[PDB]
Formats: sequence, structure tokens, C-alpha cells
Amino acid sequence: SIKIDRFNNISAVNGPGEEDTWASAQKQGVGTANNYVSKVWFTLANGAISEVYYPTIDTADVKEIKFIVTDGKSFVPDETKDAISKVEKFTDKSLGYKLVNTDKKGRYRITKDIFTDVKRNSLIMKAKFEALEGSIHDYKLYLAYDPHIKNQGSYNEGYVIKANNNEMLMAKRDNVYTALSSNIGWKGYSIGYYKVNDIMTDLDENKQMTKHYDSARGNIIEGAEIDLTKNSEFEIVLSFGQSDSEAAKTALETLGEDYNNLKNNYIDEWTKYCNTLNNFNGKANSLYYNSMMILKASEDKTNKGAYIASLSIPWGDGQRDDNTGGYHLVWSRDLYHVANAFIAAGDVDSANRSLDYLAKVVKDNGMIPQNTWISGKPYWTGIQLDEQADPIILSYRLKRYDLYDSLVKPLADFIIKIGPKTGQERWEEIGGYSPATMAAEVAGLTCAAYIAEQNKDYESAQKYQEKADNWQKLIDNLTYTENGPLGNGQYYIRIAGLSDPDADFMINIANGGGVYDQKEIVDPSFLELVRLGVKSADDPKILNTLKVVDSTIKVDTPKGPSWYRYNHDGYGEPSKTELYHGAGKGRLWPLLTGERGMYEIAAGKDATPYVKAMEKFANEGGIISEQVWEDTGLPTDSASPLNWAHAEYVILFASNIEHKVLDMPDIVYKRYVA
Ligand SMILES: C[C@H]1O[C@H](O[C@H]2[C@H](O)[C@@H](O)[C@@H](O[C@H]3[C@H](O)[C@@H](O)[C@@H](O)O[C@@H]3CO)O[C@@H]2CO)[C@H](O)[C@@H](O)[C@@H]1N[C@H]1C=C(CO)[C@@H](O)[C@H](O)[C@H]1O
Repeated sequence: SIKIDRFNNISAVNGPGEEDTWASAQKQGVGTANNYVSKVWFTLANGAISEVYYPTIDTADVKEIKFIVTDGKSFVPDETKDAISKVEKFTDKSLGYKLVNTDKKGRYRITKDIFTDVKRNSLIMKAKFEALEGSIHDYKLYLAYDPHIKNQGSYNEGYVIKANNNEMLMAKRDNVYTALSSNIGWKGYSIGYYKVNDIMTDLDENKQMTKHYDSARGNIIEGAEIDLTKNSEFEIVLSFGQSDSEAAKTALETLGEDYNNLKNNYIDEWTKYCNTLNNFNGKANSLYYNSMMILKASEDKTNKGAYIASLSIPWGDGQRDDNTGGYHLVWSRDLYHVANAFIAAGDVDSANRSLDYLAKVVKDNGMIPQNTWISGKPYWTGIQLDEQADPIILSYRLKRYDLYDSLVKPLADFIIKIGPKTGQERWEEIGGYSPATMAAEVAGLTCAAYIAEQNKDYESAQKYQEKADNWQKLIDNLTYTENGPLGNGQYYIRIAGLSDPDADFMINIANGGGVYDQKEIVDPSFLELVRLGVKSADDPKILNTLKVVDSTIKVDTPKGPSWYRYNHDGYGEPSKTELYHGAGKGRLWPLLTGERGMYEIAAGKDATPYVKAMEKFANEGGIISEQVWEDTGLPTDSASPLNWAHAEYVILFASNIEHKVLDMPDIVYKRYVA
């Protein structure tokens, strides 16, 4: 098809380069074409493109793609740390992004347009450089591509080719190839070793490109100078392929297309999807649409239904670039909630697609594993009973009684075989009797019985409901303490280590949280009892727990109220200037703000302030993180966007309008709470 010419004139020296890391998990935006053809996902952080995925949503191939500007004399500022970035989407109904990075010293201004090719596997970035002060002739612009092909930064192979007289910077590892090209070509290129002789180091030592290596292997950085005199506004394209030819050809095809045409096609495809969702009598707002799009963009395009928790690697800029699943893995719990958001938005198709994925997972593993790669292969192996129950609950709500033999029955039988105690509760750290987990188990088994009757399996139905009723009746006896050290000493505890919530029992908190008596730990997750319809919102035991929870783990931030997952949580940054590396201090979860909002609705109260609080917790790109700081309410370096938190916002937003808990299974509610 095309003519490619590979050359090796000068090989980078002093390899293999320094160890690298992943990008900051705080994202300004994320996106992908709304079709299964273009298997490319991108994320933005610190004013630049961060991780890029291909060919699957759990395969990150890039760390960064940023600009370095210099006067070729004194300064060398990195836009990702020396410029203020402002982000905005092309429109309220498209995951296209416009970044405007203005030098902290007001010397330059870089504006970018980022999105993908709806027809091919390539990422597009239109950029224009502006000299705020002085002449554009006094500045040099350099692009720095940091590849981490197939989930690893080490041993990346870099070289340069020319496809149809087009100099493209190539990067490869195993079967994944990337091609970096410019619509106006490169004024100069080089493939050096990270922190050794890469573009960044070269510029810090010469204030201008000195090395011009065209080959390297290891932790590499593909640098290239942009010819400003030729054009201050250019187009950069990053293409993927299973070979040099494919990748390079894809880059040529995208570049040969009309920019505005590709941009509009990308925007329209997303606008079409948005306009397919409920707008709640014109009430639907930008965050609603932003959330739903983000959820839609979190599905793998090969293994449909596989929705990941988050398209980021938490505290990634603090972890070695080794192969990690980060949060781009599939959790039955998170998917369940994401499915409910789709349901509430009107996109029942996505929800069903996710349910079928779970069916697949169950078929391959005989049960629901803690979490799995999109392939369905288990990542971690803890035994979470709520994750065994959620897919059953979803089956009921989607009225997919056809999945009884392959999904419901096997999961229900499993649950009855090991329940009600769980290997670990929803925070994935400790086992025992958890009110949140038991709530899910009772709701799950109730749903299982309903589906069993639909399949005329009255025997199983009876067996399922009896177990559900028995466990429903034991919740208080197993998890409600009346001998607690907090408040009036009466409340649901986070988790009972044994069949006696009043007894003394020491538990070990994860992430270095310490050791405490079970009765000392409270968790807002108890609200799952009312959320699932297992307990009434006005149940005095619920009200009593609420008092203790708000007295011990509620924080009113300048953005609104939020809660900790539980007292002594250590899953977070240890300090304002340190990243999480296994042990720190858990922070506030906007996810829990929404959950409280949903409880308030069940209690017949206005949840508007909770809706507003979540909106304020969102960053400039309308993205909600897993955790926020107590003092400012701003995002931490935890995962973002946290799809579960976005799903919660959608359901809360809609529920606050409809004045009812939209995701509560009526069958359970009418049997235990009504
Ligand atoms: C994502 C998850 O991260 C935390 O839990 C995991 C630890 O970080 C891992 O290191 C591993 O922990 C093991 C220890 O390293 C080992 O020394 C021993 O103590 O056993 C540990 C358990 O295997 O695995 C942990 C997962 O079990 C964090 O504590 C946990 O809360 C985090 N889960 C959240 C993320 C999602 C996805 O959006 C949701 O499903 C959960 O509800 C969240 O709580």
C-alpha cells in the first residue's frame, strides 16, 4: 500500500534509561470514539495527554505526550508543571477537549484540541503556539512522547521511519506498534533514554536539541522539535497497529482526512448518544451528560459489557511503570452501579451488555471473582459476597429471567453455600458479618427467588427466600451493637468479626490503619440496608447509626459534606505532599456524599444539597475522583474519574427529580421495608 523506509544511522547511547512511572490519576478529561471500530482511549492530566489505551481498555501504551518550550537561551519550562491549564469540552454532549495552557510566567500559550479518529486507531491533537511576550521567533517548541507499550515503560523499542516521505517516530513492544507523525513534519527528532539523553535532558543541558538518535530500547522518550516558522499551528497524530505498516498507514489515513470533518464526526457521534438518553423534561445538566458519556467510554470494544472502574492508575505518578491493572479492571460491584446509571439514563442496552459480560465471567470462573481483566481473567481473588449478589439483583431489574441457569442459580447456590459471612466487605479489606454485604445478600437471594419462580423452579425459589428471610432477620443480631463506645453505644458497626456485635473482638485495619475493637469502627456503608430495601429509612437502628457516623466520620468541606469510608481508614495520601504507596490516610469520598443523598431521598427528604455537593467536588473537566481533601474539597491523587461515583451522581440527580430511589429493587423493599 505505502512505501516505508527504516533507517538506523545513530543509535542512542548509555541505555537502557532511568525507571519511569505512570501518570497522575487526576484527569482533566477522558475519551474515545463512540463506536467499537476505533479501539483507542485517551486521558488528559496536567494540561497534557496522559495514558492512551489500545487495543483494549485495559492496555495502556502511553504515559505522556507533552510540550517543552524554550527560548533556546535561558529557560526550559515543561507545560505540565510550569503552565496553568484550563480545560473545556467541545460541547456538553461530546468527549472532545480543548486545553489552553498559559505559562505561569506569561511568556507563551499553548492551545490543544484532542479527540480520536472515529474510523481508525489514532489519537489527534491540534495545537497552536502563541508568544504572549516577545516574538514567536524567540521560542522553540519541542514535543516529548513517553511510550509505555502494553502496560510497561521499560524495554520499549524506538526508531524512525518514513512512510510515503513522512517521517514518523515509531515505538514498539511485542505486538503493539505506535506511530507519531506531524502534519507539517518535524524540524528535528530524537529517541533518547529517559533522564539520560532524552529531549528533556538535552534541552536542560543545551537549551536546544543537540542529540538526534534514531534508535533506542528501554525507558525511552521520543522527542521532536516543531518548526514554528513553518507554522505555529499544527496537527499531531498518534496511531496504533500490530505492525509498522498498519500503524504508519493509519497515521497517513488520519492526516489525509479533513480535520474539522473528523472533529465534527467525533462530536456528532457522541451528541447522538446523549440525545438518546432521558433529559428529565429538560432538566438533565452538563454533569449528567458528562457522567453518562464517561461511563459509555469505559467499556471495552472487544469484550462488550466489560466496564472498568476508572480509566486511571491511582497515584500512578508515584508507581514504577511496571504492569499494573490500576483501576482499568472490572469489578462486579462497580459495574452493577454503572449499570444502574445506564438504566436510569434510559440506555438499557449498555446495562444488559454489562449483565451478559457478568454472565460470561460466571461461566469462566464458576463465580464472581473479586475483579478481573476485561478478558474475564481474575486479577485479585478475595471472596466478596456482595459481588456474588449484585449480578442477580441486576438480572431481576433488567428482567433477564433467561439468565437463570447460567447466572442466577449458580451465584445464588454459591451464596447460600458460604453466606452470610463474607471474605471481605465492599472496601475489599476485611471479612465477617457486614450490614452492607448482608443487605446485598438478602436482596440478591430475594431477587434469585423471583427469577426462579419465573423459571418455574419453585423449589429453589422457596429455598432462596427462606434463606433471605433468615439472614434478613439476623442482620441486627449479627451487626448491630448495643455495647459500643461511641455515642449512646447503639449502632450498626462496620463489620462483626464473630456472631456477636456486642462481644470484644480485635480487627486489623488495612493500609496501616492499626488495630481496634470491632465496636469502635463505623462505616456509612450501613446505609446500603435502606438503599437495597432491606431496612426502612426511619428504622430507629438506622437513625441511631446515622448519629454516630455523622459525629465521627462526617466532614463539612468548603465544597459541601462528605464522609470517610470508616474511622482509621489508611487508603489515601499520608500527607498533602506525599503520594500513597501502601499506607497513609484515607480521605473523603464524594461517592459517599451521593450515597447519603440517596438515603435522604428514601427518608422523604430533599437531597438537593447532596446533588450540589457532588457537582462542586467535580473538577473543571466535570470529572469526579474517588477521594477529595478535607480542607479544600479538591481532588486527591486517587483514581479519577471514578465511574462508580459518576454513576451515583446520575442516579442521585434523577432520583432527586423523581423523588424516589430509582435503583432500589421494589421486590426487596415491599418484603422488608414497605
Ligand atoms: C482497589 C482497592 O485497593 C486497596 O486494596 C488492595 C491493596 O491495595 C492491594 O495491595 C491488595 O492488598 C493485599 C496486601 O497487599 C497484602 O499484603 C495482604 O494484606 O492482603 C491484601 C488483600 O489481598 O489487594 C487489595 C484489595 O483487596 C484498597 O484497600 C481497597 O479499598 C480498594 N478497593 C476500592 C476500589 C474499587 C474499584 O473502583 C471498589 O470496588 C471498592 O469498593 C473500593 O473500596
